[PDB]
Amino acid sequence: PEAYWNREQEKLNRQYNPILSMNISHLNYCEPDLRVTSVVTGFNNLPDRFKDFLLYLRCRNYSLLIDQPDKCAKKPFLLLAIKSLTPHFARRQAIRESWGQESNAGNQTVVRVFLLGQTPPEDNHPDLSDMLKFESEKHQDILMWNYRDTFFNLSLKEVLFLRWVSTSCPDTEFVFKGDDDVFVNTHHILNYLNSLSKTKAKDLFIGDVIHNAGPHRDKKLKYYIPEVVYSGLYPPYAGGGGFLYSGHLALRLYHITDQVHLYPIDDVYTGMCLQKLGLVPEKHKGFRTFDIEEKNKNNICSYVDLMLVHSRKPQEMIDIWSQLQSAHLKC
Ligand SMILES: *[C@@H]1O[C@H](CO)[C@@H](O[C@@H]2O[C@H](CO)[C@@H](O[C@@H]3O[C@H](CO[C@H]4O[C@H](CO)[C@@H](O)[C@H](O)[C@@H]4O)[C@@H](O)[C@H](O[C@H]4O[C@H](CO)[C@@H](O)[C@H](O)[C@@H]4O)[C@@H]3O)[C@H](O)[C@H]2NC(C)=O)[C@H](O)[C@H]1NC(C)=O
Ligand SMILES: CC(=O)N[C@H]1[C@@H](OP(=O)(O)OP(=O)(O)OC[C@H]2O[C@@H](n3ccc(=O)[nH]c3=O)[C@H](O)[C@@H]2O)O[C@H](CO)[C@@H](O)[C@@H]1O
Ligand SMILES: *[C@@H]1O[C@H](CO)[C@@H](O)[C@H](O)[C@H]1NC(C)=O
Ligand SMILES: [Cl-]
Ligand SMILES: [Mg+2]
Ligand SMILES: [Mg+2]
Repeated sequence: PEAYWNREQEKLNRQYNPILSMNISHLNYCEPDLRVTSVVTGFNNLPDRFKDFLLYLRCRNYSLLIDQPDKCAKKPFLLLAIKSLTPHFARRQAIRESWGQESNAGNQTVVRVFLLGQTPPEDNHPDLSDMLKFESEKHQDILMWNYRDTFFNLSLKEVLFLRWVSTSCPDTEFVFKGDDDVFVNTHHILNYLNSLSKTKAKDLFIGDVIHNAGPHRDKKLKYYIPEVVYSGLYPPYAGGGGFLYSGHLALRLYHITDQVHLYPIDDVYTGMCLQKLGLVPEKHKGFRTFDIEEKNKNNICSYVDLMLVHSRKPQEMIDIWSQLQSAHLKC
């Protein structure tokens, strides 16, 4: 293949599969990979996010600057992992007070971590480090790694989080991973998990699954991908707004990430890893990555049988959660 990602991924396959038989690491090489500037046609005219992505593609051994090593001291039933950016204090606090509160009903432990990278001064971010330290010491739910938190590094956020699950939470029965702008019906998720056989729970992966998609080639769009970078269709994948999977599958996914090069779209990368495990993510009608109908937004009963809705402001999560607590008396 002439697209760079497909070509490098093909070399990874030959390295991990002897059946294809007939030098720098791809995991901890953290100097700029200068070979790309001549191998990728038109490299110097690509947007800077693609330049950074290609140059540092082969580095993924980043360290935890803020950890919660005992977050899973009690074996969790459901681990909530929410991707967030440093300045999103209102979003995280609204999630703590509403659908992301830690609980222990029925001795089914629900624990919560927020997943952050760094917002460094070199990239003109305001210094909010003291506020973040304050928030971490009070709420103890912040995991932070030492890489530039950007959209094109979100698949790195996924791999580093899966590494944390494998080292610090390998016994969690289920994992929900989602965004910090979605409302999640945590009560409905728990009822769904308790209705699953152990056979079905073992390789659980459900979400708003997209089939037969491909890279957008419109340079003006958010998910634009040049043809010199990737070619062909995307594997099936759940919309990143939120998906639900078992801890057992989380450990298998982490192991397989070594065999898949990082990709600028994080939920596509998780689909590539599922495909390499021989699994297909399962569409579930309760995942509304594109919101619900206008008139239904006002009726709390529209939320009783949903898993999540995208998107919702901090104030809206709290209002929906509060009304939802008495929805069994009204719907
Ligand atoms: C995902 O997250 C990772 C981890 O944070 C990011 O990786 C970092 O990327 C930055 C670039 O954004 C890297 O910083 C750059 O390093 C270049 C190479 O530095 C080496 O080589 C020079 C020259 O030999 C040495 O001087 C240097 O000490 C290193 O040995 C620098 O050349 C860059 O300089 C830039 O900034 C200066 C101003 O400070 C300008 O004047 C320059 O012209 C130039 O623009 C820059 O410092 C950094 O090394 C990466 N870190 C790691 C750990 O890999 C990814 O970028 C990020 N990916 C995405 C897509 O966001
Ligand atoms: C509903 C839905 O399908 N959302 C997906 C969409 O994001 P979307 O288009 O919804 O854009 P958002 O601003 O909501 O960001 C998505 C999520 O990633 C977090 N975030 C964003 C930027 C960043 O640098 N670091 C960070 O952690 C946000 O806090 C947020 O939780 O495309 C992203 C990939 O590009 C996916 O990861 C998102 O799951
Ligand atoms: C990753 O490991 C390599 C090899 O030991 C090392 O040179 C590099 O500095 C590491 N990267 C980070 C971000 O620690
Ligand atoms: Cl916010
Ligand atoms: Mg650059
Ligand atoms: Mg969003």
